[PDB]
Order: sequence, then structure tokens, then C-alpha cells
Amino acid sequence: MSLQEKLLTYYRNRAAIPAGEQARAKQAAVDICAELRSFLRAKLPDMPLRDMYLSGSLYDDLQVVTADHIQLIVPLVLEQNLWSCIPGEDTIMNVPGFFLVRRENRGSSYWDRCVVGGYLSPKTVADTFEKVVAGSINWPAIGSLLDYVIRPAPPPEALTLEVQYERDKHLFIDFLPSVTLGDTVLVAKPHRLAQYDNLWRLSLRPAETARLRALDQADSGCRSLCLKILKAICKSTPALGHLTASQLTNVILHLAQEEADWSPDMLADRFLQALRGLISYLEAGVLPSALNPKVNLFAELTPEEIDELGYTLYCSLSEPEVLLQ
Ligand SMILES: Nc1ncnc2c1ncn2[C@@H]1O[C@H](COP(=O)(O)OP(=O)(O)O)[C@@H](O)[C@H]1O
Repeated sequence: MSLQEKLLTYYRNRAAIPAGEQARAKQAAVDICAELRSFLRAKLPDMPLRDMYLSGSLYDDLQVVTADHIQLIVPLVLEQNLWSCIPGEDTIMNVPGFFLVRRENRGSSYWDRCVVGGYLSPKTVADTFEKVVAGSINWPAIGSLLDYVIRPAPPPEALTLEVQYERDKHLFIDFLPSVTLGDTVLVAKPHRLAQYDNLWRLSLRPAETARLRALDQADSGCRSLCLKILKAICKSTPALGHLTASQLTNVILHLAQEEADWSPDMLADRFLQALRGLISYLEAGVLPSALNPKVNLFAELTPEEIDELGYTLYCSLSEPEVLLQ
């Protein structure tokens, strides 16, 4: 067996989600999203929100192995002249890709109630919606027309709803509060290290995945397929699960800037280059976002975690087949 064959087999038998399970899980999310729009509009009339919408690999057909999770973005409405955002590189935290949202001027904002010390706290905003999720046990049977049962998730996932749809099938939808100031999009997705957990996170995923799609659509290439394999590999072990979709996506994107030919027969070649690149970034302790180079996507990892990942992947260019096992 060529590495090529083993890669395609692994994708087919391990990475890929059955088209049925995949489409069905997506439709569950779509259905619930539409329901939560109507209901929460009446359940929280005072709260300045845009329409909520779905986001994540399940929505993008980049989810792997099993289809069980998706984000529901909750867009806060902010009066643009009552708030400004401060990029981390200009703060004392000095963390690019993470923002402060500072309260400004006069006026009143509904969201003043989540401001502490003159800043809109992502955690305080998150707590407003932990309340909403916990309150879901008071709601009527939403989606009961399409035989869905919505339940707050088992602790400690205080922002997650559990949706059971027939039968013994569950989809986990977490609320992801978001703010848009000018053209900067931020989400309350805590920095992995707690010190930075009250900084807002710059939303990079939509632009990352759009770039990935556009590149593959231009030439029917295999960038997405190679990515999905990596994502499923990194879901295989505890060690490798410290690697993220975003990190792997940007590994691919960087490699795409160097390699134009992503024909399906080049998959094994690209997979090794991807591993190679991944090892270099880990060696350097730096993986810059392809779309915003100022942002090091490895900056939520401790240097030891980074060294251990490097160790975990040390023999991968010469025993790659081992990752598929
Ligand atoms: N619009 C968005 N902006 C920023 N982050 C997002 C957005 N949608 C989802 N995310 C985040 O991206 C991560 C999931 O990325 P994803 O590609 O779904 O990886 P996986 O398939 O491994 O779950 C989650 O931590 C989630 O909070």
C-alpha cells in the first residue's frame, strides 16, 4: 500500500461522516436555530440582538468522525459610538488576536450591565447567557412539532443545549456571543489560559474557511480533504487534541501559498509537507495566521505543551502511516 491508499482508506473509514448522519445533524441545527430565533425574540425582548446564526465545521462540511456539535452565534447589537475595541497588541496583555472592548462617552446601553471597570467583559456576557441556557427548563417544548427535545447540557458546559432527535441521536449547540465593532468581529471564546480569559477573541474562522473553499473550488483540489484527515488524526489521541482546526487549517493555507498543485494524486505528498510544516511551526513555537500574520495561533499553548507536541510528532515524516492507525 502507498501512503496515498492508506490516506484515502483512513478518510473513507475514519474521517468521513456518512452523508446521511451529516445532513441530518445539520438539519437538526437549522431547525433549532429557526426555533430559537422566534422564541428568544419574545423571551428576551429587552436584549439588543441580531438574528442568531449557525457556525462551525458541521455547517461547513469540515466536521469529522461524527456529527454532534455546532455553534450558535449570538450577535450583540452595540451602538458603535458607545464602544471601541482595543487590539491586544496595544494593550498591556499584549496578545494579538484578542481584544478589549472599552465603554465610551455618554448614552445608555442595555449592555452596560455587563460592563465592569469600564470594559465589556466577555465572561460577564457569557454569564448572561448561562442564565438563559439554565432557564431553558422553564421553556415550552420548542421544536416539538419536529420531535426535537431541547435540554441544557450536562455540566460544566453551561452554554450548551442538548438536542435529541430520533433516535438516541444528540447534537450539541453552544451559544457563542459575538460583537462587531467597525469591521472587527469578536467572540466570547475564552483564551485558553485564564489570565487572558477576559479578552474577546478575534473571529478568524469565517475568513479562514472561505479561503480554503475558494482555493479548492478553483482547481477541484484536495486541501479540504487533507485537512479533514489531520483533524481526525488529532482527534485520535489526547496529545494531538491540543491541536485545533484553526491551527491545522492555517498549516494547510500556508502550504497552499507554496504549492499550487493539489491534484488528488498529490495528496500523500501534501500530507507529508503538512506534517513537515507543522513540525517546523512547533519547533519555532510560532504558527502565524495566514490571514492575519500578527496572530500566533500557538500562543494559547504553553511552551511545554508545544515541546511535547513536537515530541509526539517527532517521527512523522518517516513513520507517517502510524498516525492513521
Ligand atoms: N464565527 C466564528 N468565529 C470565531 N470562532 C468560531 C466561529 N464559529 C465557531 N468558532 C469556534 O471555532 C472552534 C471550532 O472550529 P471547527 O472548525 O468547528 O473545529 P472542529 O471541527 O474541530 O470542532 C470552536 O472553538 C468555536 O468556538
